[PDB]
Amino acid sequence: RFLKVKNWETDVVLTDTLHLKSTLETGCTEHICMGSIMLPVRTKDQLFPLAKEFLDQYYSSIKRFGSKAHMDRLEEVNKEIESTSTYQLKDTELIYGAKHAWRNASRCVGRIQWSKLQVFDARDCTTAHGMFNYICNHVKYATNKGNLRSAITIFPQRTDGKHDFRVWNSQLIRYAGYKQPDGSTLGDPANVQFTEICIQQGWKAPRGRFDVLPLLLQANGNDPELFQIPPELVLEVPIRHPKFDWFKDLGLKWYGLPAVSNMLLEIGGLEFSACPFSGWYMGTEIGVRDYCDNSRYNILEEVAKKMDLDMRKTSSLWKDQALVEINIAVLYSFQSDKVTIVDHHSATESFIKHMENEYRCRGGCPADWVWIVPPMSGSITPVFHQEMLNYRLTPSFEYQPDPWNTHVWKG
Amino acid sequence: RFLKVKNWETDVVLTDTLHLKSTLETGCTEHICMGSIMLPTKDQLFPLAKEFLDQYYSSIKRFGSKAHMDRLEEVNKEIESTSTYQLKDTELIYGAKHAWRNASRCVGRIQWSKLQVFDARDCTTAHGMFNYICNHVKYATNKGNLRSAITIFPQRTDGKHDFRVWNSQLIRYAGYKQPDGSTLGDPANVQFTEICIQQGWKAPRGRFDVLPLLLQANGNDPELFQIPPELVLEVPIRHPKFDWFKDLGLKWYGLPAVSNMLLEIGGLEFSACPFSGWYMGTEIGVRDYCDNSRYNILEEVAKKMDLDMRKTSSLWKDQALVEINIAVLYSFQSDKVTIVDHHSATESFIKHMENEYRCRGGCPADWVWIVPPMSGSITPVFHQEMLNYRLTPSFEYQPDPWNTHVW
Ligand code: HEM
Ligand code: HEM
Ligand SMILES: Nc1ccc2ccc(CCNCCc3cccc(F)c3)cc2n1
Ligand SMILES: Nc1ccc2ccc(CCNCCc3cccc(F)c3)cc2n1
Ligand SMILES: C[C@H](O)[C@H](O)[C@H]1CNc2nc(N)[nH]c(=O)c2N1
Ligand SMILES: C[C@H](O)[C@H](O)[C@H]1CNc2nc(N)[nH]c(=O)c2N1
Ligand SMILES: [Zn+2]
Repeated sequence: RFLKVKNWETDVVLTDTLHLKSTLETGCTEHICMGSIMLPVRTKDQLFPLAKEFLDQYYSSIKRFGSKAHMDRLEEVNKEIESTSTYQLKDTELIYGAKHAWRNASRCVGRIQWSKLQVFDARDCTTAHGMFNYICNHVKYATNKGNLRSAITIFPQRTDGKHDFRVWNSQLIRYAGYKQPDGSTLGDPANVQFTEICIQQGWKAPRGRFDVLPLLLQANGNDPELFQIPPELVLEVPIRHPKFDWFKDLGLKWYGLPAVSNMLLEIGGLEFSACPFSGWYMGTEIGVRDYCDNSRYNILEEVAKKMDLDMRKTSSLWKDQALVEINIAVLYSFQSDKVTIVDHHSATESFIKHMENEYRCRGGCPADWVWIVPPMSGSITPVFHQEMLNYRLTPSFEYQPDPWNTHVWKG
Repeated sequence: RFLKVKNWETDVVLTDTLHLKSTLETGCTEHICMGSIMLPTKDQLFPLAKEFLDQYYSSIKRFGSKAHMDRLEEVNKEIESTSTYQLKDTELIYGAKHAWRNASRCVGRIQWSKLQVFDARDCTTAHGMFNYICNHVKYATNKGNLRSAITIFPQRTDGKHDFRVWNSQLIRYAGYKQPDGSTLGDPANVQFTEICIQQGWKAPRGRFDVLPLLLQANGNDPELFQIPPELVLEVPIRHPKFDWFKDLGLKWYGLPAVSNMLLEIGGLEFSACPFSGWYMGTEIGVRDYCDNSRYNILEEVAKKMDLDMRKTSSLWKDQALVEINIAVLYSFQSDKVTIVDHHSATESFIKHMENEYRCRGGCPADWVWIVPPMSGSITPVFHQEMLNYRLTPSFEYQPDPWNTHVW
């Protein structure tokens, strides 16, 4: 069975067959759509089938399906699963793995870049100090002095679920949040809980509005350890505006490297619970969400006051005007300091080109419209008008529980 | 079984049970989500009729009363003989208000129970339908103080006798192709406009020409009618700060009145059921004005604002977009014509979801349609999880009458 999707601006219609290769469940049924819900030890039994499916896909992509090398690899992986209950990916399969997980990530608008992903193999790592070293290199290579390069570092895969590697941070670079006694928050409200776990673990907090958190790193199931990232490795950008001189006086900055460190990477049934990855920013992530979400830095009012808009009635659209101002400032500041960034018009146009290409070369592109459409100016980007089909392929990036809720403490 | 929805901005959590009363299907499967697809006999009629009367009687608190079982027998007999049945007035008003209540794509449902229902089931001809339509337009316009209403024509019987309004809205601007190659007026309505011209309409061929009504009674060829211009309230679009904005020569009409949907109540199909409320600002300023396939005026405005249009990253579109919408709101408010902004309408809708969760056990909502087409994340709906499901009575799409009719 085939499925068509229509772009309602261009009337271009595309035919999906890729959805047939999908297994994992979406969460919806014929009677209910869960398209807007934010969230979606494995046994030897369930493992060979998963490995086989992955190797069939790997060997197809390199035009060696059914080859002698294909059959021997399958034989060898099966022998390794029965003897040891798990197996080890070759380098090449890992690289292929990590690339396909990004390519398969239906909420990522940046997937046109999926095949340029520098993969660092940290599976020989055994200790939290080793993890810190691997993370510094990643950050140094990814940043590349403002000319960002996508990368991912992959720590040993899960074994019995009791020896897991985890990065306790949600991103490698993120600002502290502190709840004050009077109920206000200083710094970033999204990071208060984690900030508190750093303090308790012995971090001496500076207590400002923009303090880069320390790394909290768990090797082999052991209690996690604190490490400060060398500041010379943390590239940060002061935010100013090209026309409004008072903007600089709001004291805002952001860091340049967005580096998600809390997802789980699944490849051929193997689970990599520590797999930090990095790209570069679309401007709306910082300007709309980080700065203007009511539950984050929430600077809308302060900016509107300084612009002197009519804040007495919402129908003045003062909120909408202040928001476009902040986003202009964000992009202006990055471009001036020569730090890679993409605006939402350019990223969405890329994405539609990527999606057509994928329907042609691959037979489909899973895409999550709720996440792909940008959080400002949605209908003037071409993604608003594109029908999209969302389904789950592997390899994949998955959510996982916060480590502080599951970890057994040693003391 | 019972499902939770969380608001990520405020952490309010609501539990949904109403979905277990869903009848129709979504288009999704647990393998594929279809959230973003725009559109996905005597035997059948009795369960449908029964379902409907069951919730009607329970709503007025007489479920399983003499009166309940009485009506159930009665409609049961009428189906068995006539192979259809007629709704009582009160059931008809209940059905229509609930079709709005259940419209998961509608952000304006906090108003659902203030709907004026006009019963036109005694209508027989296109002139009759015209008369009902003007009464509806004048009542709902109310000289700028807008009132929700729906007018209900006779229900489908054999499908060769259908009542239909061929317009997609009762008030819509014409669209013409040109020698030039591109489009004067509204591109959305280029097709319908030629059916009118190929019908007899003399078009003024302007940018903002109110379309004639094309009305079909009992399956006959449809007939043109001009709406008295005195019943068409229109707003000149000016800006509270930019003097040159008035010289763009833009206007829009006060009354949004969708006329091409099908109302389904207790298995009965009402294929002509035009209804109207009032605008959210973004429908005109974001979609009608700035869609690439619509009036598409973003560059013309950006220009007049002397913004740097050299690269996408100056956010000149975003800048021009805001100014346009400020002007729509300003104009409607200055001319005393009811309008709602996206901040206000979404804050209401969150209040409505809350009400519905506690009084009904849920509220079907379609996030893709409820989040406004500008500034999504600074509105509270953006952060609200929503469950989408299909309840009846309902409004449904139906195919264009020109693809189906015979001359
Ligand atoms: C190269 C520049 C990139 C850009 C501009 C980009 C853009 C984005 C954006 C804007 C989002 C939504 C984020 C949000 O609203 O919170 C996203 C989601 C995501 N992207 Fe990317 N992306 C990039 C690179 C990458 C890389 C290198 C990977 C992994 C190798 C990745 C995997 C994902 C995943 C897994 C999600 C979904 C996250 C979730 O469900 O919470 N992306 N992408
Ligand atoms: C009173 C003021 C009202 C407001 C502000 C309002 C708001 C809206 C908006 C903004 C949309 C999406 C529009 C679009 O993007 O095309 C919509 C969809 C809809 N509303 Fe309303 N609404 C109102 C009254 C009504 C009434 C009176 C009814 C019927 C009694 C109704 C039924 C619907 C339906 C069926 C849809 C979805 C149509 C589709 O799937 O194409 N609404 N509403
Ligand atoms: N620019 C980029 C590049 C890669 C990315 C990869 C992943 C992400 C997503 C990280 N954000 C998670 C935020 C979240 C999600 C779900 C619930 C929450 F409370 C918070 C953003 C990215 N941005
Ligand atoms: N302000 C209001 C009030 C009631 C409304 C009732 C319905 C509507 C939207 C109806 N339009 C259908 C749009 C559509 C759908 C599918 C294909 C298309 F080309 C166009 C808008 C409303 N706006
Ligand atoms: C409730 C809702 O699904 C949730 O707020 C989503 C909406 N769309 C999103 N889209 C992106 N890119 N990022 C997000 O964090 C969200 N949040
Ligand atoms: C492809 C996508 O489903 C389509 O553009 C939808 C998106 N969301 C929408 N939301 C509203 N309110 N109105 C619309 O017409 C649309 N169009
Ligand atoms: Zn779905």
